[PDB]
Amino acid sequence: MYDYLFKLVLIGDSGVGKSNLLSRFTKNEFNLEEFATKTTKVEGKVVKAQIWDTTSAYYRGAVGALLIYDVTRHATFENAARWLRELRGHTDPNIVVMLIGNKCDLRHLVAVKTEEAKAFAERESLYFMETSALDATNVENAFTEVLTQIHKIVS
Ligand SMILES: Nc1nc2c(ncn2[C@@H]2O[C@H](COP(=O)(O)OP(=O)(O)O)[C@@H](O)[C@H]2O)c(=O)[nH]1
Ligand SMILES: [Mg+2]
Repeated sequence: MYDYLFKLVLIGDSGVGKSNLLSRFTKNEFNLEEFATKTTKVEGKVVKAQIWDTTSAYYRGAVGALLIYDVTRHATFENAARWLRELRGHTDPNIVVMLIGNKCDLRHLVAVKTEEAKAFAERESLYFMETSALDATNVENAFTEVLTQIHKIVS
């Protein structure tokens, strides 16, 4: 069956691409108009990720999280702070967190610049990569580095 059942959660404001980050990783499908499962071999061991996407029951058990904002809407990145506050009051301290700037294929509507976000993420000690669920930029290995950082910690 599997070796680990890693629970991940997805948080972000309305319409930053959470649902499509989930369907792009789990199903390779992107919808131009809740918990998903994938199983992958992280460092030999089979891992079955249960990936939640929108309250105690939401967070509890989560070994990992992806804080997602929308590159073209600066207000959704400002709210990464209130989100990080809610996350940390509900999960184990040593949860793997990755700041995610999605819709990075809208290169000319970027309202949140990378070094801005790389600065906040290093202050709050997060991992960070910009993604596109539309054309699958960095979707896969983002999830596989969250799940690989978690496997690092549990051994
Ligand atoms: N350009 C672009 N648009 C995206 C991307 N991901 C999601 N969207 C758009 O965001 C809208 C809804 O995103 P959704 O995943 O439902 O938002 P959620 O509420 O955060 O889950 C859809 O019309 C998508 O076209 C992306 O990677 N690139
Ligand atoms: Mg959603």
